[PDB]
Amino acid sequence: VQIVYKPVDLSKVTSKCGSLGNIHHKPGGGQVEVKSEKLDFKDRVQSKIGSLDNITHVPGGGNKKIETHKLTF
Amino acid sequence: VQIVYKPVDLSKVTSKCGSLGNIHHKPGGGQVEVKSEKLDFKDRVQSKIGSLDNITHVPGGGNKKIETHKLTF
Amino acid sequence: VQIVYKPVDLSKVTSKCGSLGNIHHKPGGGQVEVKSEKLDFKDRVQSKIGSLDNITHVPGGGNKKIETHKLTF
Amino acid sequence: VQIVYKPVDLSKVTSKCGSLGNIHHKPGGGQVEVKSEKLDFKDRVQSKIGSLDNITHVPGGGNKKIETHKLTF
Amino acid sequence: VQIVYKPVDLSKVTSKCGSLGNIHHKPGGGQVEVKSEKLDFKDRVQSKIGSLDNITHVPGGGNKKIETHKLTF
Amino acid sequence: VQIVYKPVDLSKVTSKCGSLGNIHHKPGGGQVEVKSEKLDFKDRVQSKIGSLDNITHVPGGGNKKIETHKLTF
Amino acid sequence: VQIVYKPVDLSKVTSKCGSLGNIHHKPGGGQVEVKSEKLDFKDRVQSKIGSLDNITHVPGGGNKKIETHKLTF
Amino acid sequence: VQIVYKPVDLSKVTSKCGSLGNIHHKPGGGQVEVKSEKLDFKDRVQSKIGSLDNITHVPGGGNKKIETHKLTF
Amino acid sequence: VQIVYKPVDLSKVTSKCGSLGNIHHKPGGGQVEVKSEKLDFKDRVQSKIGSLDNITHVPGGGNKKIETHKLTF
Amino acid sequence: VQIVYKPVDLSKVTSKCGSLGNIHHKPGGGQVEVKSEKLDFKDRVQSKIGSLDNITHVPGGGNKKIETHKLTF
Repeated sequence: VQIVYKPVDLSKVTSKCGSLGNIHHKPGGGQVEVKSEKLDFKDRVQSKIGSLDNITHVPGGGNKKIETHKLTF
Repeated sequence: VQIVYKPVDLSKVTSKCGSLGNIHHKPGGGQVEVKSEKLDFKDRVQSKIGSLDNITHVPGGGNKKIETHKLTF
Repeated sequence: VQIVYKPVDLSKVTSKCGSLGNIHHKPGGGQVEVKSEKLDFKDRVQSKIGSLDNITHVPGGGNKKIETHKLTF
Repeated sequence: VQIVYKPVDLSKVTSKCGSLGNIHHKPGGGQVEVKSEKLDFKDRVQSKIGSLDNITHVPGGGNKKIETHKLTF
Repeated sequence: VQIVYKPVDLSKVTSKCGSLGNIHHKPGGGQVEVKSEKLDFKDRVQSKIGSLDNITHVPGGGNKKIETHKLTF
Repeated sequence: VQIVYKPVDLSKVTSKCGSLGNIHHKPGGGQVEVKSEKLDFKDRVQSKIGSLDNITHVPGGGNKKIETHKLTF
Repeated sequence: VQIVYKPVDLSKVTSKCGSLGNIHHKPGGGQVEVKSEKLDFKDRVQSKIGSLDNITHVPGGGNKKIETHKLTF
Repeated sequence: VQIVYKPVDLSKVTSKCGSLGNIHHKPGGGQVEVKSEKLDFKDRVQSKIGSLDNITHVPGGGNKKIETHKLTF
Repeated sequence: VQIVYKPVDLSKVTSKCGSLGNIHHKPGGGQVEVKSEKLDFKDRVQSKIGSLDNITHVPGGGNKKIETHKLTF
Repeated sequence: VQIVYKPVDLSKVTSKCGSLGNIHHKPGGGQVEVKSEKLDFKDRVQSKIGSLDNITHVPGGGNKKIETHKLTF
């Protein structure tokens, strides 16, 4: 049994931008309420209860490259 | 048995942009309410209960490349 | 048994844009309410209960490339 | 048994745009209500209950390319 | 059994940006309240209860590259 | 006397090709026989005498652009 | 006398190729025989006498751009 | 007399190639025989007499750009 | 007399290649026989007599840029 | 007389290559026989007589840039 794994990657993910500009994030404040009582969490539990998130994300390029290789035998 | 795996990738994902411009995110605030009582979560549970999300995402290119390779035997 | 896997990819996903311009996201605030009582979640459960999402997404190109390879034997 | 897999891809997915222009997303706020009681979810359940989504998505090209390869034996 | 794993990667993820510009994050303050009583958490539990997050994230390029290799036998 | 020589060239010479295939150059061998006595070559003489050439030229595009610009007085 | 020589060149000579394949150059061998007595070469004489050439030239693009710019008085 | 020589060159000569493959240069051997008596070479004489060449040239792009700029009085 | 020689060059000569493969240079051996009596070479004579060359040239890009700039009075 | 010689060069000669592979240079051996009596070489004579060369040249890019700048009176 001979297995040869030799992929070749010369790719690119790119961007160019002159300027981004004026970005205004100004939401009115809101109200979030949760009236639960019992929260018993177990065994791989990911939980967000009752939240207010104000997020401004402005990268000067937010390019992503995800690459996965796998050889099993 | 001879297996040769040699894919070749010279591709590109790209963008160019002169400017983005003036971006205004100004939603009226809202109200979110949850009146649940028992939240027993277990064994691979992903949960978001009761939330208000104000998100501005303005990348100067948000290009993505996802590549997966897999050889089993 | 001889298996040769050698695909070739010289492709591109691209965009060009002069400017994006003035983008106004200004929804009236709304109201979201959930009156449930028991939420027992288990074994690979993905759940969003009671939410208000205000999202502005304005990438200067949001091009995507997804590529999957698989050889089994 | 000889198997040769060598597809060739020199394709492109592209766009050009002078400007996008003025985009106004201004829906009146609405009301969403759910009066359920028992939500027992299990074993690969994807669920969205009671939501209000205000989404503005304006990419400067949102071109996509999806490519899948598969060789079984 | 001979296994040769020699992938080659000469790729790049990059961005260029003239300036980002004036970014204004000025949300109205909101209110978040949780009225739960029992939070017994165990065995791999990730939890955020009752929060207000004001985040401004403005990298001068926030490009990411994630690469995974795996050979099993 | 005002001349102003300003030609503008924004041209392209291009090609795309999936595959160049199988090229087999297998001519039978031949014979070249040349008899002479006196070779008197003077003043910018260029010559090839008695020769045998087997040439395989297989470029992945052999595009050419040739230009001459001449201005005199 | 004002001349102003300012040609502008923004041209491209390009190619793309997936694969250059299988090139087989296998000519039979031949014979070259040259008989002479006197070779009198003077003043910029260039010559090739009695020769055998087997040439394989297989570039991954052999694109050329040649230009001449000449101004005289 | 004002000349002003200012040509502008923003050109590109480029290529992309996935793979250059399998190149087999296997000519049969040959014979070159040259007979002469007197070789009298004078004043810028360039010559090649009696030769056998086997050349394999396989560049990963053999792109060339050649230019000449000449101004005289 | 004012000359002003200011050519501007922002050009590129480039290439990309995944793999240069398998190059086999295996010519049969040959024979070169040269007979002469008198070789009288004078004044800038360049010569090659009686030779056999086997050359394999396989660069990972053999791109060239050649330029000449000449100004005279 | 004012000359002002100021050419500007911002050019690039470049290459990228994943792999240069397997290069096999295995020519059969040959023979070179040269007979002469008198070699009279004078005044800038350059010569190669009776030679056999086996050359393998495999650079990871063999890019060249050559330029000449000459100004005279």
